[PDB]
Amino acid sequence: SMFLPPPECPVFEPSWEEFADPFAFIHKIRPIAEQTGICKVRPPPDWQPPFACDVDKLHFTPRIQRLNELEAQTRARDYTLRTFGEMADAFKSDYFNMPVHMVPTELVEKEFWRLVSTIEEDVTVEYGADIASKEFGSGFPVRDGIKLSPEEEEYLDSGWNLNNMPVMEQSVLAHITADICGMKLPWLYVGMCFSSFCWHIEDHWSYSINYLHWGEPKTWYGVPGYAAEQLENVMKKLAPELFVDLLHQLVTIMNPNTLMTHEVPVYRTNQCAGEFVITFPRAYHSGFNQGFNFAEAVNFCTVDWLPLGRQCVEHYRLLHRYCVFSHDEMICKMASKADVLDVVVASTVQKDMAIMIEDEKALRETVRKLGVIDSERMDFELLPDDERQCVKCKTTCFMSAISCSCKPGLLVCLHHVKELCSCPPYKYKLRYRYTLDDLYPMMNALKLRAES
Ligand SMILES: [Mn+2]
Ligand SMILES: [Mn+2]
Ligand SMILES: [Zn+2]
Ligand SMILES: [Zn+2]
Repeated sequence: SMFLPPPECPVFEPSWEEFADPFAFIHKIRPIAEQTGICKVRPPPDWQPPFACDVDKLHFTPRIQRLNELEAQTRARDYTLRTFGEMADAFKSDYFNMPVHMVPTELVEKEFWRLVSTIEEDVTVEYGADIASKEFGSGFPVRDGIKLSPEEEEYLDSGWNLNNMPVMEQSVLAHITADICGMKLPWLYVGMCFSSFCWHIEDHWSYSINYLHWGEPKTWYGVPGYAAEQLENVMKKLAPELFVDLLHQLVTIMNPNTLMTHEVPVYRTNQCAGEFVITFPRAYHSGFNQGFNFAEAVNFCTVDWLPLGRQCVEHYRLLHRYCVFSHDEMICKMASKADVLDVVVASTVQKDMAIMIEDEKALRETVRKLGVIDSERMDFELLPDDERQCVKCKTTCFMSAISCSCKPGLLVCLHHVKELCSCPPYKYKLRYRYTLDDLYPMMNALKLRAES
């Protein structure tokens, strides 16, 4: 068996004027949508980006998936989009003994939840998942030195074209210098019946926007950001192995009815072709594909997200989880470009920078009281990430760190001064990006930009 479908998530149908700016629209819907974690966006009827691709020239190697509930999963032949589709269609039609399009969505959903819970069933599927590249590019029009049709030119500069969304001025991941390919570049998902995505949240508690270009629906389950710890507590009791590198993170499939039984609010939707799904910061989400389909997704960060981004990095520290990027480095990068930032962006960055400076000042005073006296300026941004992670908590260091000549190349963040080595702290060196005197003018530049 029995499945009680969770209540439906909000569906928005913006007008052209509302649709015109994705960021102003996401800000408008946020009070409603953040209460459900996920929402669906139906674009104006006439917004129809052209989808064109050669099914024989598009190649990928899919991931094999064993459909088992509470079974740990990490975050196989080569197929063309054509041969994958043939396999995907034969699979669904043989599973149900029905034409591929006559299978009710409610039936596929009930069946998915039955098959993941039954030990006797050994059903395996395949899923295509990867970043856009020369072998398999974006489903949206992109500028290329091929000639595009006026229908493609129309959607080239759209804020809803997922290639543009990250590099817009209302976004904050945009300004990031560091190569963070997994968080700025769109991901492409080629689905089949029952291929799925386990319960998870985005890196740095970012938003995600997901578009279904074509094919059969994608079924989603979402949990609001406020219920994140409640969901984790439920998952700790039932699947403890999941909790006990970044490319080694464990996720699992769990029936939304189990979460609902433990008072976790869960919402669902069937995302159809031509619709967007938006996930909000720290909103847990999972789902599965109803059949052969093609989706494109990207992470993004608004001004509203900046304080949550800081809370996230603090949470990663307590967990000893790796960061994708340094949040402080991003803030300081934007402060160094204050003259060209959007005024609302400059105002929000300035508020986060005031918190960063005050926390940094307290941390530096604390390490000085531990007897760390020597200091030297260090350009942290020049170091590869693997060269500037705290030995204890794995945080990406930017503002400051402690080193000892006895452990060359090793760093601790300022919370973990006692975790570096057994030398007395007078042997340590405080490595810092900026003095407090360099930071106050950077914050003033933001204030002047915001006050204009
Ligand atoms: Mn099973
Ligand atoms: Mn996701
Ligand atoms: Zn640390
Ligand atoms: Zn030492």
